[PDB]
Amino acid sequence: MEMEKEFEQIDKSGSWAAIYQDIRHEASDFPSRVAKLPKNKNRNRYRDVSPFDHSRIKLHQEDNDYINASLIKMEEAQRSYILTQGPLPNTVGHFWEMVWEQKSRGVVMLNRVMEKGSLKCAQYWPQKEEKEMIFEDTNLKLTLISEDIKSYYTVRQLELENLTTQETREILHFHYTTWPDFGVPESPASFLNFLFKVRESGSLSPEHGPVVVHCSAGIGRSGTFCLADTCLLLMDKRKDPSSVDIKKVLLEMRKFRMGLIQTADQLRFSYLAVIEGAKFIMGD
Ligand SMILES: CC(C)C(=O)N1CCC(Cc2ccccc2)CC1
Repeated sequence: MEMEKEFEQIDKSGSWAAIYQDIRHEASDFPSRVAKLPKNKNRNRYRDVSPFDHSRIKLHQEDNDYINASLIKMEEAQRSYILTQGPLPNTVGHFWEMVWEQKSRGVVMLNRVMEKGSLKCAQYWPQKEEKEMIFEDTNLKLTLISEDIKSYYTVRQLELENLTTQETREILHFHYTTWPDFGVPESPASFLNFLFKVRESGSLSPEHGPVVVHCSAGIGRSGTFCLADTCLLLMDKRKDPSSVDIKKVLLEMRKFRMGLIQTADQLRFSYLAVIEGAKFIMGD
């Protein structure tokens, strides 16, 4: 059923909470035993948000391979994403180890470091060119190369150096800075513009490792970003765009990480973004 008509029928009937609860009830349940080991308690931001064992990203080291991060692999769309929590004071070195080992080109950040007067993630990148960061636990160096500040987002060029081999790579940091402290944006126009900028960079393309996407827990805003991207790509690839079922795509992505899309308002915003996005992917 054309999703724009499904949209107006849920709005007129006011049934967003009922649709959202049906997704919660049908969602996959897989074990997360590595996440719950006592040695990993200070590697998790939230006790109720864990990566499944089958899809978790492993760090390349014998001591402790654990990070709160999942590989979302979308077979028909031919896109992969890593979804992760905002880094903690003791996991900033793990975070950059993962970017290095997975060959990622881009990091997508959808939160501010402080929101609602509390810290939502560590200051994990350098703010000044001449003040680089060294992560001694994982043997990496990170330098700010340039910064472009726009009204709705900031793009940064970073240099990551593996101090063991003296190899360097360029990482692009895409920082969406205007998601409101409460609720969802009124219009999806700036979020879609932002997604279009990440795509244009090459960060989502198969010649690179998967993009790393985070917010505070790495399930809500992060879920909205990957769901909108995958839905718009499937509308481009298929003979009948109207066959793309956003609820079925979200349940497929929930096989790989729990809890993606945290509220009925986030679900409605995802529909809104895909609908308005479709009006240009179909030729405009
Ligand atoms: C100049 C033009 C090409 C442009 O900037 N956009 C972005 C916003 C909109 C929807 C959209 C579609 C796919 C991925 C992200 C956003 C239409 C295309």
